[PDB]
Amino acid sequence: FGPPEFVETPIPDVNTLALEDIDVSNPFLYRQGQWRAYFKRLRDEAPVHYQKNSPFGPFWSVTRFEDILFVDKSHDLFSAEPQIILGDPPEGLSVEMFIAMDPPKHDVQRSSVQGVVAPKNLKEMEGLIRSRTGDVLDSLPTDKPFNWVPAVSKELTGRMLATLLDFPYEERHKLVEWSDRMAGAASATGGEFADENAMFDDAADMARSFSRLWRDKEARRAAGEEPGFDLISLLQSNKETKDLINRPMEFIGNLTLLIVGGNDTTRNSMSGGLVAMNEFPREFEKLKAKPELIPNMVSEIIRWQTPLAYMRRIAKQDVELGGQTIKKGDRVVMWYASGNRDERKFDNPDQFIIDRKDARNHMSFGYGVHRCMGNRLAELQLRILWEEILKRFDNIEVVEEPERVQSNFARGYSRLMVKLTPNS
Ligand code: HEM
Ligand SMILES: O=C(O)CCCCCCCCCCCO
Repeated sequence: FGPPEFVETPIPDVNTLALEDIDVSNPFLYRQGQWRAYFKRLRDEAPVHYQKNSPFGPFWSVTRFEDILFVDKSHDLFSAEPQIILGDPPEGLSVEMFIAMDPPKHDVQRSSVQGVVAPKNLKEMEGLIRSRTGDVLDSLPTDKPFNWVPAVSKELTGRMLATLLDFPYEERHKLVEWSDRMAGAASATGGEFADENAMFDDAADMARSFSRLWRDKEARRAAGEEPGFDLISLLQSNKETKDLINRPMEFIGNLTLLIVGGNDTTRNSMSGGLVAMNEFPREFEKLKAKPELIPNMVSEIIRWQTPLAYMRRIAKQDVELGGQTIKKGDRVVMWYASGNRDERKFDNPDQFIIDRKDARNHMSFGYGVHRCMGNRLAELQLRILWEEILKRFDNIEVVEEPERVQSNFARGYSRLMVKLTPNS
C-alpha cells in the first residue's frame, strides 16, 4: 500500500559537515576508516542526534555509552518491534524474530530456545569445538599467505551453525549464504545484496529446508534416535514447542534468528582479533608471555571489534534524552560501535589492551532483555581459537590491508591475508 542504491564514493572529513548533515547510516564508513571520527563528533557535540535525510529515512543516533545503556534497558520507552536493523527488510521477506520483540512475548519466545546454549551443553561441546579448531589450524599452509576469512573464521562458524541446528553438515554453507543475504539486504543495512529475486529464492529454499529438517528429526526421533544438543531436538522435546511447525511464523523466526545470530558475529570476532593484534603488536608478546590473559583478551577483542555496530528501536512515546525530544514513532539507533569507543567509559578507548580490567563491561552484546543469548558460546569459541593459536604459532603476519564489508550493521572483514610462522 502507498507509494536503495549504494555506490561507494570518498567520504569527506567530518569537519567539513554541518552537524545536521552527519549521516552515519552510510555503509562505507567502516571500510573507509571514517567511522571513528564521525562517531566522535556525534558523541562530543550531538550525542542524541537527528538525521532528517538518509536512504533509510530519518533516524536518531545515540552514541554515548551511558545513553545507549538507558535506551537498551528501557524497553517500556524504546520498542524493539518490528525490526532492529536501521532500514526495512524487502517486501515479502519480513520475519518476526524475538530480537525484535518486547516483553512479555520476547521472554516467552527466548525461553523456548535458550536451552540450546545451556552452559552444561556448551561444556559438553568443548571437545568437538577444540577438535575442529585444531584441525582447521593444522590444515593451514605455513609457507605462503592465505585468506583467513574463508579458511578459519567462516570455516569454524559454519561448522558451529550446523551443530546448533543438527543441519546436514555437507549443506552447512547454505545456512551461511541464507544468513548473509538476510543481514546484508541493501534496504536494511546498506549491504551489497540488492537483488530481491535471490532473496525470494533463498527465503523459500530455506523454509523448505527447515521443514525437511524438522520432519527428518521427528521421523528419526520416532524411530528411536536419542535426542541431542541441537535446537530442533530441544524444540521437539518440550510440550510448548513440540508442534512448532504448525506455527510457521514462529518456526521460521526462531530457526533463522539462531543462524543469523551466530553467523557473522562469530566470524568477524575471529578475524578482528588478528587485525587488532596487527595494530597493537606488543599485545601479542604480552599474550605469549601470559596465556592466562586469553579470557580477558576475548572480551577486549569483542569490545574493540564490536561486530554489530548497532541495534535499532522505536520510541513508544516522546522521550527527552540528551537535551533533545525524541518523538513517538521515531527510529532510534543505539550505536554500540560508538559506545565502546566512548572515553567517558573506557580510558584510551581506541587502544587494544588485552589486560584492560573493564573490557568485560563492553556493550557489544547489548544490555537489557535482548543482551545476546549466544554471548558465552561466542566467548567459548574465541577462547578455544586463541588457545589453539598459541599452541602452534610464534608469529602471525598480515600481508595486505584487510578488506572490510559494506554494511552499516556488520563490522567485518571479507579478506584478511595472513602468513603463519610455526613455533619451535
Ligand atoms: C561476538 C559475537 C556476538 C555478538 C557481538 C553479538 C551481538 C548481539 C547483539 C548486539 C544482540 C542484541 C542486543 C540488544 O539488542 O541489546 C544479540 C542478540 C542475540 N544474539 Fe548475539 N552476538 C554474538 C554471538 C551470538 C551467537 C554465537 C549466537 C547464537 C549461538 C547469538 C544469538 C543471539 C540471539 C538469539 C539474540 C537475541 C537475544 C534476545 O533478543 O533476547 N549471538 N547479539
Ligand atoms: O528478516 C527480517 O525481517 C529482517 C532481518 C534483518 C536481519 C536480522 C539481523 C539479526 C542479527 C542478530 C545477530 C545476533 O547475534
